[PDB]
Amino acid sequence: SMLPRLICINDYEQHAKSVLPKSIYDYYRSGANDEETLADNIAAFSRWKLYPRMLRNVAETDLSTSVLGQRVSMPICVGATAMQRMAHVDGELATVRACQSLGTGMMLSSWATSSIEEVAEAGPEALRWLQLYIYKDREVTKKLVRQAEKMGYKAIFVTVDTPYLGNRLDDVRNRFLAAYVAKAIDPSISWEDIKWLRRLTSLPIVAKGILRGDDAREAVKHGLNGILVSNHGARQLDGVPATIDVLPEIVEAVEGKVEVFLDGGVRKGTDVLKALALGAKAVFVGRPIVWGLAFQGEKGVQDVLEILKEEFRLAMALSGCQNVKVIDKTLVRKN
Ligand SMILES: NS(=O)(=O)c1ccc(Cc2c(-c3ccc(F)c(-c4ccc(Oc5[nH]nnc5C(=O)O)cc4)c3)nn(-c3nc(C(=O)O)cs3)c2CC2CC2)cc1F
Ligand SMILES: Cc1cc2nc3c(=O)[nH]c(=O)nc-3n(C[C@H](O)[C@H](O)[C@H](O)COP(=O)(O)O)c2cc1C
Repeated sequence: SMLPRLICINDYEQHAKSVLPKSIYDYYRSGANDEETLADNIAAFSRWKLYPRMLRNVAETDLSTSVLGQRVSMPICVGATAMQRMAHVDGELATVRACQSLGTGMMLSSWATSSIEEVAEAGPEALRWLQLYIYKDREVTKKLVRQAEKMGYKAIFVTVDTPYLGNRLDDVRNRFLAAYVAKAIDPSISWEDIKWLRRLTSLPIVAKGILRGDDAREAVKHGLNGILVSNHGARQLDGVPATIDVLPEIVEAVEGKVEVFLDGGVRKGTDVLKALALGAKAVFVGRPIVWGLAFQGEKGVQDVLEILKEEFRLAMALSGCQNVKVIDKTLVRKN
């Protein structure tokens, strides 16, 4: 009952725009270039129509599932978002605490405003994963992985779509990064560097930012454990498809050999249901978490995750799904 009265994820965004400095809100909101993919990440979900089954018995809903062999309370997890401390003083420590309370997983940015150890201490019982860039400096890359293994993180999400930073026009206009990303991130990396990381760690490895069937198959062939279908929140290459539109081609391409996840434009419970109906194991949210932080730190993130949880529960119930095992491709049809 905290004010203003926010009852959906778009209310959290509207609140954030009213309290964040322009250049911070713009950094978090922006897509790349004309933001074609940004609009489509959202619009594409509306074109997938639901076909609810009546009279299935939805008295008891169970949202529980597993990610990479680890139980979660719901198929709705926190994605890596850099610079959470610009949204709230507690930053990633607030986030992990909310994930611990919800029983869901947090993917930590490889350049978070909090250390791998600090986040493990704030959230010792939270399911925690590390998002990894392969830096030009492979010694710091290796150290992050070792620190993740040591601090009880359960997987590496290696981001492969950012050899350079996307062109976000508001960040250029605000004089808000591309030059710094280009100093640290290695744009030379290939499947050879994936072989290296696959040998470096026995943690589960997900390739984050695949949009092609052939690349997904290359990821399976290299012993990777998951695909995160991502266009990096439409902040990298503008004019790529919406993740919900390429998800089915990627699911088909991997023939059940690895878990397939989605991010990009998840705002509502029906977005989660549509993604699972098309074969995603779970979805990740980026921006909604930041809007949560901007509203009220830990409680704001908990609020956003609880809103998505309960929207998802209702969408499951109204569609005749008592649990995620019964969510099938006949629930959806593109229009
Ligand atoms: N609390 S803490 O001590 O752990 C802490 C961690 C991180 C930072 C910030 C940081 C930046 C750093 C700077 C300035 C920045 F502006 C950024 C940055 C912020 C947001 C970005 O946004 C995105 N990344 N991926 N996608 C996006 C997007 O916006 O879509 C990118 C870069 C990073 N680099 N950097 C690197 N150093 C090396 C190297 O060779 O030694 C390799 S990485 C680090 C340390 C990190 C360990 C590696 C400070 C600490 F205090
Ligand atoms: C503000 C912000 C910071 C981000 N930082 C990172 C990052 O550090 N590492 C990474 O792999 N992806 C990063 N991403 C991409 C997200 O992990 C994720 O793909 C995206 O937010 C999903 O789309 P959504 O914002 O529509 O939920 C970032 C995205 C945003 C919006």
